[PDB]
Amino acid sequence: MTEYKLVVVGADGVGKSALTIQLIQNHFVDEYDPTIEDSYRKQVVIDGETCLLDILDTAGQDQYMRTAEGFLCVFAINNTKSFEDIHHYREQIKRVKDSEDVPMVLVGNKCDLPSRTVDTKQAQDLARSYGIPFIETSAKTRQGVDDAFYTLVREIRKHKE
Amino acid sequence: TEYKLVVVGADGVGKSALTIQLIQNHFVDEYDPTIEDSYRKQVVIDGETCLLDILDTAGQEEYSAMRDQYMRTAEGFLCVFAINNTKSFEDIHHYREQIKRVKDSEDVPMVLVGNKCDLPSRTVDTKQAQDLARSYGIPFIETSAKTRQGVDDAFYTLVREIRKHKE
Ligand SMILES: Nc1nc2c(ncn2[C@@H]2O[C@H](COP(=O)(O)OP(=O)(O)O)[C@@H](O)[C@H]2O)c(=O)[nH]1
Ligand SMILES: Nc1nc2c(ncn2[C@@H]2O[C@H](COP(=O)(O)OP(=O)(O)O)[C@@H](O)[C@H]2O)c(=O)[nH]1
Ligand SMILES: [Cl-]
Ligand SMILES: [Cl-]
Ligand SMILES: [Mg+2]
Ligand SMILES: [Mg+2]
Ligand code: NA
Repeated sequence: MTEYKLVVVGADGVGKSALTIQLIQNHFVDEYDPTIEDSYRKQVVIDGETCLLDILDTAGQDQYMRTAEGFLCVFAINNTKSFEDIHHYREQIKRVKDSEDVPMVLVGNKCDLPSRTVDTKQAQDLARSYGIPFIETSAKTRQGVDDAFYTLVREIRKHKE
Repeated sequence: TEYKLVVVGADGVGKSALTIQLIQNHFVDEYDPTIEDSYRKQVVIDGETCLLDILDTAGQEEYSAMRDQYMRTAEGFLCVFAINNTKSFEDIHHYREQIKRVKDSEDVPMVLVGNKCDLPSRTVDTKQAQDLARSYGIPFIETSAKTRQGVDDAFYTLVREIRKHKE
């Protein structure tokens, strides 16, 4: 069965662990140790194809990063600094993958929050700069959560051929 | 405000890991199964600074200067099973019944905890526990001592049940 190796990267506190646990256990985790980096597997159905998602939830202190096929690059919309940090993440990815075409999705998490400091336009301009999709999500409400992971899986499928 | 909390449950469910996690904010891999002790922590709950005193049970077959006077002063109980341990779950009724008797009451502030929710080998599903917890009319919270998931939720919910019971 087709196993996808997905990595979630981003500044700490943007919701990398909440996003993953949401997809895995379908619950919003209020508290999750920021230091715990781990892999989680889930069988999903994406476009009528069943597959196994292997997700590395990074805590950012390399079997996975060498075999990884797709990246979620996560900022929080209430956290300008995390957004500023995105370029750092993009650059590390292009290196660990020695390529300029790595399947990648820009994720703006915490979209249930009213205190936005990063607008959709800013992030679409970044995502267009990279030529990747932008998806707005909330780990707490499930907004765009499947869309983010499934859009990455769809990017991988294009890249495989 | 001091809250006197007791953690009860079968051997191996993570009573000591849960407590140490709340107290010292780290996951203890090994803790002597036989050590029953009280741990104090100043926390802020709902804007209220409060001293949480926690009696971590080990089913002491010896003397415990605390449980002797703890069970007489105790205000709130965590009833802990592990989700990968059907037997520990089956044991919950035993614990609930023993509590009502040591406290000679039908209204003891109490929370049902399903620990080691980080494990994929679950033998007790959310519904079974919510049905047990509803039978007792208490909250169910799923936790992992290892990831901190729901740990503050469990303890803070118990403190909130106590506050309701006090008035
Ligand atoms: N309101 C809200 N809080 C979120 C969201 N995602 C994560 N959080 C919270 O933000 C905090 C940090 O998230 P966490 O997943 O631990 O961050 P990480 O370092 O990227 O793994 C926690 O208190 C989460 O519950 C979200 O979409 N909405
Ligand atoms: N995976 C997992 N293991 C846990 C968790 N809590 C405790 N453990 C382990 O389970 C065992 C029993 O935990 P302990 O706190 O000593 O249990 P007690 O006998 O109820 O006091 C130890 O190996 C702990 O490391 C948890 O949340 N997740
Ligand atoms: Cl690097
Ligand atoms: Cl496209
Ligand atoms: Mg995390
Ligand atoms: Mg113990
Ligand atoms: Na077991």
